[PDB]
Amino acid sequence: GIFNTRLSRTFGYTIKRTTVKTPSWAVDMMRFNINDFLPPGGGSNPRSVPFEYYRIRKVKVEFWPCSPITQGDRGVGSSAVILDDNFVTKATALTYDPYVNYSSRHTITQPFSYHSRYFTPKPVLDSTIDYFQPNNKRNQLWLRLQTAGNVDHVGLGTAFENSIYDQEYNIRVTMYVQFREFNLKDPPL
Amino acid sequence: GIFNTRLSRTFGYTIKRTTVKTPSWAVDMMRFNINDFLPPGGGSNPRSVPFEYYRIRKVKVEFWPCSPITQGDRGVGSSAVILDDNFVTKATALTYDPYVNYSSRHTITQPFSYHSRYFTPKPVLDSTIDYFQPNNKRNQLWLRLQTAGNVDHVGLGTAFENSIYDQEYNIRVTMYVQFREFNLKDPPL
Amino acid sequence: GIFNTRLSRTFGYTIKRTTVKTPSWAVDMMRFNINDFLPPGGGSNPRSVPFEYYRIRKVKVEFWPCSPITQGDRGVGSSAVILDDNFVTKATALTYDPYVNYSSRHTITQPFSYHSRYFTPKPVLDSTIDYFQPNNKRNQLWLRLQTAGNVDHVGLGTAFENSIYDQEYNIRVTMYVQFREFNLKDPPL
Amino acid sequence: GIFNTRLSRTFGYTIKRTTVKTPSWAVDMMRFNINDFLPPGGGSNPRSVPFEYYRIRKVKVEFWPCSPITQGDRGVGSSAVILDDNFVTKATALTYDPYVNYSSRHTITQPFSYHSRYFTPKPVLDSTIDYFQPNNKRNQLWLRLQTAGNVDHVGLGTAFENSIYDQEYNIRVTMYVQFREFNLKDPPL
Amino acid sequence: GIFNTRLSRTFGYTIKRTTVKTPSWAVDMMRFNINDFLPPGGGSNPRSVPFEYYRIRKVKVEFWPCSPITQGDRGVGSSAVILDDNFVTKATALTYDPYVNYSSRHTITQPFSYHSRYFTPKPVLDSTIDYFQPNNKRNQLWLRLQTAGNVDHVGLGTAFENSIYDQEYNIRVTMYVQFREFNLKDPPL
Amino acid sequence: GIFNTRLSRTFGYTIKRTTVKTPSWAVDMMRFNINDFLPPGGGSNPRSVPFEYYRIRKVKVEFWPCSPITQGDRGVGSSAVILDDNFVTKATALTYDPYVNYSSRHTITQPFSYHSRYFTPKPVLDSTIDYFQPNNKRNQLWLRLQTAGNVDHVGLGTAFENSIYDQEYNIRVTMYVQFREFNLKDPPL
Ligand SMILES: O=C(O)[C@@H]1O[C@@H](O[C@H]2[C@H](O)[C@@H](NS(=O)(=O)O)[C@@H](O)O[C@@H]2COS(=O)(=O)O)[C@H](OS(=O)(=O)O)[C@@H](O)[C@@H]1O[C@H]1O[C@H](COS(=O)(=O)O)[C@@H](O[C@@H]2O[C@@H](C(=O)O)[C@@H](O[C@H]3O[C@H](COS(=O)(=O)O)[C@@H](O)[C@H](O)[C@H]3NS(=O)(=O)O)[C@H](O)[C@H]2OS(=O)(=O)O)[C@H](O)[C@H]1NS(=O)(=O)O
Repeated sequence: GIFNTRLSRTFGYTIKRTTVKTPSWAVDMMRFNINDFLPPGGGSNPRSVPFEYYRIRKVKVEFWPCSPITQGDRGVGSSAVILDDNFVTKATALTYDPYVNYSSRHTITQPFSYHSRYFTPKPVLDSTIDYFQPNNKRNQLWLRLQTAGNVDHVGLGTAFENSIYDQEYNIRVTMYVQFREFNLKDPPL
Repeated sequence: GIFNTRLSRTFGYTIKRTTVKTPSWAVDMMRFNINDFLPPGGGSNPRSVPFEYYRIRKVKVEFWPCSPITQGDRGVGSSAVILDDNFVTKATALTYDPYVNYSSRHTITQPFSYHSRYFTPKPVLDSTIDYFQPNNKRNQLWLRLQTAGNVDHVGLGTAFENSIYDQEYNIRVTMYVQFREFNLKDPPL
Repeated sequence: GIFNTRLSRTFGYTIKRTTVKTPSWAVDMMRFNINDFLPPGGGSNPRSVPFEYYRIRKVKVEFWPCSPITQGDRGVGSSAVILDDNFVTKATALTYDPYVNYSSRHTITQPFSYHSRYFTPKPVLDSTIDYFQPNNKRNQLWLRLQTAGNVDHVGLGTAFENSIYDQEYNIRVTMYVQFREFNLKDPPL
Repeated sequence: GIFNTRLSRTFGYTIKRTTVKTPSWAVDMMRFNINDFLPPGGGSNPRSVPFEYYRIRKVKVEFWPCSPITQGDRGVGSSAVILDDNFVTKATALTYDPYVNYSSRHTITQPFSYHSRYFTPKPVLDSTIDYFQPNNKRNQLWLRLQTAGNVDHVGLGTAFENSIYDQEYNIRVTMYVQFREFNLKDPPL
Repeated sequence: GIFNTRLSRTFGYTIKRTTVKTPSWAVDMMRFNINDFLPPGGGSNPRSVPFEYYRIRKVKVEFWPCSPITQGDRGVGSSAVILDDNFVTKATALTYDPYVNYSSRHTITQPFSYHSRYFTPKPVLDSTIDYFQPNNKRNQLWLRLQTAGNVDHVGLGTAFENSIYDQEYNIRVTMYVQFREFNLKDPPL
Repeated sequence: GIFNTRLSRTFGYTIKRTTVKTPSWAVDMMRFNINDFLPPGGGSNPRSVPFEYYRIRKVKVEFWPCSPITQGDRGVGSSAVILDDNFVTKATALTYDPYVNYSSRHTITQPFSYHSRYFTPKPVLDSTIDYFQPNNKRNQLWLRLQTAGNVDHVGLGTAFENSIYDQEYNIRVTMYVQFREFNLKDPPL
């Protein structure tokens, strides 16, 4: 019983100002979990979408700027796809862009420019070995939609060039999911 | 955002015994409401299936017998489709089968025989005028999935021939519904 | 169990003379209810025609004159289709013809001439809102044949030029209906 | 104004037990009249189906058993079509099956088996001469739908083999009729 | 007598400022009535457009900004189509965008960006049941153009992200209507 | 914004009796103005049809008789088309029919006979020079729909033969007009 749908979530991210003169970059990570998109249900149905299995097909991360088009001290960054839960260490002012030479690098124009990334994440099945599957719609694993313990999906790391002014963003993540085995429970009343 | 699914519900019905010698029939009615198939949800989602609109496409009423194949004093009844909320009055021992000459009559062999009816019900929009639409999948009205006040659908009346022995049935109603406008709400936690 | 047929009825209508010199017109509406055409039945069958449902297809109004051809003080009037049960106000002698400019106007010669109209009426579901359907034979609704509470249909209003003489007509109505769901009941005797 | 419809009626028939050891048969007759299917009407319409003429096209006699499938002392009988109102004399325990060598004989398995007969009856126009028409849909006579004096149609005789146990049946006769000349009368009220 | 035309109306909407730091959204509703587009007439014609019936085909809601392109603290919202008169409750600072996961969601870039929505509304025939028709130009109901009591059409709800600065808009609603039955009345003078 | 419609108006005309023995004719004129067909509007809309420009395409003058078919002293007259506002002088009993030799003469049978004239009128732009355009639908001038000062259109003159009895007529003029530039004004309320 397949049901392809779309789930979204919005949150903020700010790159604080720095008095540093050099071009330094701010590094951070981004994971994706389905608990943040799918709330708990009620009653005999533990989740709000009554299905048993799921598998995330795609994610769309949108960096919607919060800064005016008149803001100066512009910069240039990079967003890369990291499917293994080993990101570059979080840094405030690093002397280089680590994600620049990555094959999945897209340039981030800053601060007042929109940046989208559309990709297929991978689940963290074993963080010790960090193995994942290649892209195959027919062979992608089905995970279970747990009650409160779903596994973290992974796949984006960023590097933003710091500035004299604060750079704020409203990040909207949209997960395109595919469920299976409609499992609604209908007790009496 | 269409989602065709199937919702079921099971309950009992008994035709008590009678010392009456004549062939008399027991008349009863059967309505269908979605509150009995779809429970209330939890939180910002008032229902367990997160959709706004619905329209019932078909219903399958199954009379599953509870009586052995050795039971005697067998009989013959009738099930008809009544799409207007004006049934023959409920009777214990009526001297005739009212639903026999109906164009939608199917014979009910009793007591140990299975009887199915598959039809398209109609909602009770105005019980004073009792108007309904003909069968058209493209023009069928969309109703709202209310929180605790959904409208009764209608469409089956029965007439069972009484017997010296009690005739029990387990009735399984299956509604084939079609929802629209996925409306999940995801507050923070 | 479809059954197309024809029903009719006859009654009188008169236009009393007026000493007024100006061209004045007399206004009156016309409703249509089935209880006037279909008497009650007898016994278990509340109506003489054993069906549950109906839906009117067409109506044919016939203004049969009662007057001679030699009558003078001839005039001219109009009739129009009105599907809301909010007609022009009834009037004796109005200084203009309200129904003249309506798109559904058919001229009326007076006093000794035949006049006919052939159209689709509509019912009165909600007199507050006064809504209905366009002409469609497939999507027309099915009403219930009540015992003593059928709904009034609508669809004609008139305007007759007054005169010095009394103008009397014999009005014949004819309905073309379509029943369904043969519902005869055969108790013993 | 033709209207083909279907009228039904249900009643009982029992073959009482006998201590006789031999194979004996119980003979009985079956006539069909429209008064038993069509009740009287009400008011100016003397009958409940407002038509003038009729002619019976077919009849379906169904012997629905009342006995369990575990009942022993089974037997074998015969049902024949007798279109002339001269049946074999009614007998309780006759030493042979009279209807066995009839060209219209169908075997009746007893007691827990269903038996149907579908045929075209004939009216009793003159019981002295006992003449009837062959089967012709285009040339079949139209009779009048009288008020309380309709003519008996004829066409089935049976022979049931007696048993130590009582053999009960619920007999459902269905007449497929064809009316003509819709004659509804609509007085005022 | 069909006449397709276009009626417009302009009004303001402001999202007041908030000292709240989090991303919160301001929720509001939008209904459409023809009294706000069609004024009352004069004399025997109760309305300024001399027709009897109407049905709204489409509506174009245009959010024309009032804010400069240099305004900061930008945001992202959502507009959805709600055809049933049960909107999300009006809120000043809600912790999430309720209309984000709706199938009819369009993103609203704020504050200095234009947003249009072009859709087919539905009338509020019964607010208790909240039923409406699917899109069909041939089967769309004709309503009556009342004098001062027309029914509210429905179909848009919004969610705007709050800001430190006031966000003003000039909203221009354009209804594309279709009238019927030209009913001009021409008394003497 | 073109809108072709039809506007009507009804009024009386009587040819009084004369004791004169000779055949004499009664001459009269007939002009057409849009103020007599289109009333004043209300509010910011000065007219009831909300358009700016107009041009009259055709006019249908219908002489509906008021006299019985038994009336004697019958006669013969003439109706001609006069597109220049210089009619034959109005006369009570003229010794000849002036409009008889006109190329646009149609015979008027009197008194109980219907007479129609269907033609294209012309406006009175300059009564001193009396110039008009030939018939061309594509090149016909657009006039302005003034508030209370529209220009008179012209085009019919008549000659009725007098009689011992009074000859009354109900004259129905129908103008087929074509408007342009829908100019509805919708202030607030
Ligand atoms: O059915 C009854 O409850 C009952 O009916 C009558 O008694 C007979 C039985 O019905 C009859 N059975 S059968 O079903 O016909 O087979 C039979 O057994 O004989 C009995 C006795 O008859 S006898 O006495 O004549 O011998 C009787 O009514 S009457 O015959 O009309 O007088 C009453 O006893 C009773 O009817 C009354 O109640 C119903 C149900 O409402 S409730 O009672 O409040 O629960 C009333 O229904 C009202 O109107 C409808 C409607 O017109 O659609 C609804 O109105 C809402 O929807 C419209 C829009 O409609 S639509 O266009 O979408 O289709 C809105 O525009 C309205 O604003 C809505 N109403 S509001 O917002 O609440 O105001 C709604 O169900 C209800 O609304 S309300 O009550 O008007 O508010 C019914 O009208 C009333 N009878 S009446 O006499 O007042 O007409």
